[PDB]
Amino acid sequence: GSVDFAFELRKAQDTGKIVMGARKSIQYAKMGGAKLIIVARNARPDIKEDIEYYARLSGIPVYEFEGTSVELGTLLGRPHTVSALAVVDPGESRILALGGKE
Repeated sequence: GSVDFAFELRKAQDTGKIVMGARKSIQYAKMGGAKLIIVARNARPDIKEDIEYYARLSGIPVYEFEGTSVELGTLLGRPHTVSALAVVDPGESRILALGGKE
């Protein structure tokens, strides 16, 4: 329902904690220390399938971002292309409403 997403990411990184990176998102999904993991649809197939498969069995919901790694990186505040990010603490932001189970 016209989910902004931008305000939720900046509020989650300022109040809570956000772990940006393709390889770091797999390590957090392996042990099970993340609330919500967001993956970019324009990222690599092996990166998206490894994070989704490892997050499914551990018990962490995944949200497919409606855009690209360039827009996700520019939106978070980093000049590099972000393929995947692991949200450990939501805090004040309503990031769990975008794809945190229904």
